[PDB]
Amino acid sequence: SNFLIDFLMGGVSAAVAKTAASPIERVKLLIQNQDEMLKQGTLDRKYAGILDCFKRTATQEGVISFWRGNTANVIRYFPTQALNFAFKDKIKAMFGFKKEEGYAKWFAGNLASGGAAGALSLLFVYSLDYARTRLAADSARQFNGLIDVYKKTLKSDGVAGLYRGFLPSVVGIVVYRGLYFGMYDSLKLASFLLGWVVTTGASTCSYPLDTVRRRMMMTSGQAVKYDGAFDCLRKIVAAEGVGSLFKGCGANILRGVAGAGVISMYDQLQMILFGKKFK
Ligand SMILES: C=C1[C@@H]2CC[C@H]3[C@]4(C)C[C@H](O[C@@H]5O[C@H](CO)[C@@H](OS(=O)(=O)O)[C@H](OS(=O)(=O)O)[C@H]5OC(=O)CC(C)C)CC(C(=O)O)(C(=O)O)[C@H]4CC[C@]3(C2)[C@H]1O
Ligand SMILES: OC[C@H]1O[C@H](O[C@H]2[C@H](O)[C@@H](O)[C@H](OCCCCCC3CCCCC3)O[C@@H]2CO)[C@H](O)[C@@H](O)[C@@H]1O
Repeated sequence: SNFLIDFLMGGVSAAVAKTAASPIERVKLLIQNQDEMLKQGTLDRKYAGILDCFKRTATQEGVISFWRGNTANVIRYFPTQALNFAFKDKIKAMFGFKKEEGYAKWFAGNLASGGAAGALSLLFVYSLDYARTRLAADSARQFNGLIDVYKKTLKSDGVAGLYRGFLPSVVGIVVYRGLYFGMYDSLKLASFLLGWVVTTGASTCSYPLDTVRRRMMMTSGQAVKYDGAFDCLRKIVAAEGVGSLFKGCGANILRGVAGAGVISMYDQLQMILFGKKFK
């Protein structure tokens, strides 16, 4: 039952990190998809910034509201790690490389590997991300829970509603991984600084894809939908300008530092309270 303990405790760790990150995560998602909310009459007025969003959301909805949708984040660990344990090792065997065999080969193989594993994961898991996203962007709240989101979205758009924005998310995974490993190699506390700068750059450069993905998610249950990722992109840029793609980026970076800090702290607390850390 050792594997069970490692599994569940790892899930507790991930749950801690995601729960801590949750409040600033929602602010990012609100600022990012506020035009969609305006379209769906879920928002009364465009936000002025991060502080505005925090203040308004708090005073109007409450404090607990900041952890809305986080349950999806918590229960996401188990199917992902089940898939992670099952196939990630075997997939790496198919595409992986030691740097000595070739840097180009290592890079490309790493891209293909991470992309394929990520896609395989999303094939089972993407719906949870959809639910999280739809629950984050609210306020009579449009949705009343995970199950409500699923049932209603299935009732309106069927299965495709749950998997909307899949391709820009995959492309996003590939791009993000490429930037991450590239920057990681280029420049290699010191560890905290490196991790923060790398993560920040990689996530920032790959952000518009994420925005497209999430706003495509938002169109589920609506009469008007984007005709693919490129169509979405084109319409967003035409209507609101290029900067609109980067809406909520800074809040996401704040989620970054927050998450890194919390996960390091909790790792320390794990070494204190338990013999070994479960990550
Ligand atoms: C278009 C985008 C933007 C760029 C790509 C992704 C991630 C950043 C992509 C990121 O993708 C992660 O990248 C990591 C660094 O390479 C990689 O770690 S590593 O392989 O050990 O090196 C993770 O692989 S895993 O096996 O450990 O789990 C991988 O997560 C996945 O592939 C699982 C999928 C279910 C996502 C995961 C994730 C994260 O913020 O971390 C997450 O799902 O939480 C995404 C957020 C959403 C976007 C943002 C997606 O909307
Ligand atoms: O806040 C007002 C508007 O913000 C966004 O529009 C941005 C666009 O997204 C954005 O692409 C556009 O850019 C124009 C400014 C160009 C910046 C020049 C850079 C030079 C280098 C240093 C940084 C700035 O500015 C618009 C504002 O006039 C939103 O997309 C709009 O919906 C919103 O009405």
